[PDB]
Amino acid sequence: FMVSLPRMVYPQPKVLTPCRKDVLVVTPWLAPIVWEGTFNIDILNEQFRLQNTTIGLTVFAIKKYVAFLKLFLETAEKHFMVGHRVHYYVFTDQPAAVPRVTLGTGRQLSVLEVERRFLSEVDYLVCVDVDMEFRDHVGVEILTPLFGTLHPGFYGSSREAFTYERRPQSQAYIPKDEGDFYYLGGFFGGSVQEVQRLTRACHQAMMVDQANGIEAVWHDESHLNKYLLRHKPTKVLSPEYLWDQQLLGWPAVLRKLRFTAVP
Ligand SMILES: CC(=O)N[C@@H]1[C@@H](O)[C@H](O[C@@H]2O[C@H](CO)[C@H](O)[C@H](O)[C@H]2O)[C@@H](CO)O[C@@H]1O
Ligand SMILES: [Cl-]
Ligand SMILES: [Hg+2]
Ligand SMILES: [Hg+2]
Ligand SMILES: [Hg+2]
Ligand SMILES: [Hg+2]
Repeated sequence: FMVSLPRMVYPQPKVLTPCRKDVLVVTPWLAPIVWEGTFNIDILNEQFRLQNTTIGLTVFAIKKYVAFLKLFLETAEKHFMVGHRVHYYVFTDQPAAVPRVTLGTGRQLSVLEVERRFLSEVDYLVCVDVDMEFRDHVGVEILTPLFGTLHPGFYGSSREAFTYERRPQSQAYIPKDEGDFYYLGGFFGGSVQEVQRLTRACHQAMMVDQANGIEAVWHDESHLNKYLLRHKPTKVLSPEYLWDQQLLGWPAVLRKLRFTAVP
C-alpha cells in the first residue's frame, strides 16, 4: 500500500518536448534508461521515503583491495542514497583492516568475514566493486526489481563488438545476432529476491562451465550479460553510473560522472 504524495511544486513535464534528444531513455521492453535530466529526484525521494526504503550496498574487499574501503565508504556517505536507510555489507578476509568510517544517521555497516538475512534487513541490494569512488549523486532513481549498468566501453558499440562469451560450449554463450547492451559486472542490483535469483543462476551456470572445463571470457560479467539478456532488467543505468575518467575522459553525453574508477 502506497500512501498519497504531498502537494509538490515543480516544473510541468512537457509531452511535446523530449527529455533528451541525444540518447535513448527507454529500452524496447519499456524499462527506463537512467540519464541525468530524465528524473525529478524530489518526486522519487518522496515515493521511496514514504515506503521507508532500506538499501543494502555490498562490496567484496579481499587482500590488497581492503585499501580502497576508506575512500569508497567516505564518498558513499556523501553521494549514495543520502536521506534513506542504508546498510553496507563489507565482505573481506581482513575484518580488522576495515577502516573506521563515520556514518550518517540511519546508516550502518556490517563486516562479514570470508543470504536469508538480506530478505529481512533490506528492500534492495546494490552490488558494486570496491576500487571505486562516488563523485556525484547515486540515489533512488536506480531502484527497481532488477537493474544492469551500461559498460562505459561499449555503450556506443554494435552488438557484434560486445565482448560476450562467443563459445557455444559455455552457458554464457551469446551469438553475434543477439544482445541488447553490454552490462558491467561491477554495478547491478534490484530487489533482494531478484538479485538472489540472478546470483543463484550465475553460480549454477558457472559450475556447469567448470564441470565442462570452460571459463567464460569475462567470468562473472559474461554470465551476468547472458542472464540480463534472457531476463530483461526493469531499469538500465547509463554510463554516468560507472565511468573511468582517466581512460575515457568526460564526453558531452555525460552531464555527471557519479561513480568512477580510482586512478
Ligand atoms: C571497446 C573496448 O575494447 N573497451 C575497453 C574496455 O572493455 C576495457 O574495460 C574492460 O572491459 C572488459 C570487457 O571487454 C571487462 O569488463 C574488464 O573488466 C574491463 O576492465 C577498458 C579498460 O581496459 O578499455 C577499453 O575501454
Ligand atoms: Cl558485486
Ligand atoms: Hg526530461
Ligand atoms: Hg550483492
Ligand atoms: Hg557467479
Ligand atoms: Hg551474475
